[PDB]
Amino acid sequence: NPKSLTDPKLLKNIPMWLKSLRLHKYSDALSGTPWIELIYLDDETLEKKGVLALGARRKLLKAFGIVIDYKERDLIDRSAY
RNA sequence: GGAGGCUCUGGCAGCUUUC
Repeated sequence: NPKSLTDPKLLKNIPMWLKSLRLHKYSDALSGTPWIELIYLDDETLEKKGVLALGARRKLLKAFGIVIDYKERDLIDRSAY
């Protein structure tokens, strides 16, 4: 879902970004922190913070991996930051 | 086959009571 996941407006709004994934369940906890630093969180940190669901950690890990890949590629519009 | 329930493994998932 790179069309909406890579969208800078969605990335700028962590809540909407989570709503796009459909895991808003963690949006109440993950929100409040930018995806730029959030992508730097490890699975153990995410587990310690919350989102115990391993599946959610796996999907979120893959999504964050793709986001990190896009961030490394730099194909994201500077509008994101 | 129909229906209800529970675990997250995050879905046309598994287990299970029942007709």
